[PDB]
Amino acid sequence: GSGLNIKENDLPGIGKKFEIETRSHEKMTIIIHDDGRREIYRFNDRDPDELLSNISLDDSEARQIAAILGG
Amino acid sequence: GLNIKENDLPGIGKKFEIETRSHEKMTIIIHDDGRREIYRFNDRDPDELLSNISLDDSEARQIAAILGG
Repeated sequence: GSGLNIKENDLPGIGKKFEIETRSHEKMTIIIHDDGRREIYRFNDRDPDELLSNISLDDSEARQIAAILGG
Repeated sequence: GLNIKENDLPGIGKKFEIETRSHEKMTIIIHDDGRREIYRFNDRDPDELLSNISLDDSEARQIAAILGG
């Protein structure tokens, strides 16, 4: 329902996957690869089968975007 | 490479336009009241919005924690 929901899954030997549902009921998946790569996926609010957008960031880029996003 | 342009929106907040090394583009608006709005655009078409998301201050900080480790 409401509130922020974050589901974390280990991808053995690969990295970590975070599935996020926001208070606005929007959905995003973040994959953090062991090598540093971050992948963000944005899906249709009501259709998990439809990818709206995706972006790949290296570790340094993800950190800089994080700095902007957070505080 | 990575390019970031920061502008003030007077009386509203701040705007960051970001171009990545993968040549993907995003705009982040940070409102004074704490709202974050994120806009994703077509790499070659600035007038086509791919996706957008609204986060409160709490959410933005949590997601930032995940992204930046």
